[PDB]
Amino acid sequence: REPPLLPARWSSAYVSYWSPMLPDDQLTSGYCWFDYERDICRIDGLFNPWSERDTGYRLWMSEVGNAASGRTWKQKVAYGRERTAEQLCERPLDDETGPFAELFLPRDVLRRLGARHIGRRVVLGREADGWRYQRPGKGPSTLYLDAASGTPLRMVTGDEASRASLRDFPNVSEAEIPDAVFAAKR
Amino acid sequence: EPPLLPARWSSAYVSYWSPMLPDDQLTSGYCWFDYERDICRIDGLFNPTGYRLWMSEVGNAASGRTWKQKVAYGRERTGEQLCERPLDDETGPFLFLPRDVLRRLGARHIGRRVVLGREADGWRYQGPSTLYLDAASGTPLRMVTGSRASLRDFPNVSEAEIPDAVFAA
Repeated sequence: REPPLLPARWSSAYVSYWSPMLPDDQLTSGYCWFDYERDICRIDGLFNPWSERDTGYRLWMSEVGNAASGRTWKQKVAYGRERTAEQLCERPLDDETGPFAELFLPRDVLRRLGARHIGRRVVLGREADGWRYQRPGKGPSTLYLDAASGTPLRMVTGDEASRASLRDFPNVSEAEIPDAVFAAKR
Repeated sequence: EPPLLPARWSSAYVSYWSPMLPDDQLTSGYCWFDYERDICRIDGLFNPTGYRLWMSEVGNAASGRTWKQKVAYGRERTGEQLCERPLDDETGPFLFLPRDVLRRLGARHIGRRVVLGREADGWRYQGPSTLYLDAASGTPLRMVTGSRASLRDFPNVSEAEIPDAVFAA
């Protein structure tokens, strides 16, 4: 009845997409690391969603967001289409730094946002508890955790019946994350 | 002689095609290579039926076997939705980049090309395939396999120790 905490540290491959899948929508993958003891996270992957229309390229990014220091660092690579007898050409962008307020998935998100248990469902071939909460003024979210281990399996941001982003975590590990993962330098 | 690859390295990767056809996918994931343990791992949407495949592969050259965890993402109509379905784990015969490729396959130093903002030594060797190494640190920057070719870029190689748990599968 009181939602659980997320694991103290976890990392996983992720798969990121949308419901419904609209023509422009992308299905992407990457890897992410969350260390709530250090209060730092890292996400590496093609950014989803990313407007190629507005920018002229598709972005690959590695972001290290340190909520303890309140700073983020982003390594960025642009992949643009070049008309040729068509090619993709990589173009590194400047690293970007700036402020960082909180981790993308806070360890206590279900407790602090008042999540309710919506039941159990099969997610990624596993028995999962579904925890539904409101992001105030923003919309609903549902986080699916493995029923036995309590590790994240699927984050749904929005409602699947109208428009939601989905992120799946197929191989969560609670192993120690070495300092170097969070070094925040290419 | 050509250089050896780093004893251990891991990196995000971005995979695509040259030329990029309209139905070609741009994908990303993460990979780890530890040649002392003779093992590698690669996690991402597979590049290149009714589904797109995410896979984590742990390829063990000390044993001669690869292990694959697989999740299928198929399209279903209702509009269109992805339907996630795990598949059986799979094993078979079996590194995608061995440590000694350049010196074992008599690679030829073509000039320095700038790859991912870095001066890169191009080493071409026997379709065919070609490996670009950072000319300073010796770390992989781009692998070109194959007039169609698969490209895989490595924007943030780290040479840090890789924990056992990474390869535990």
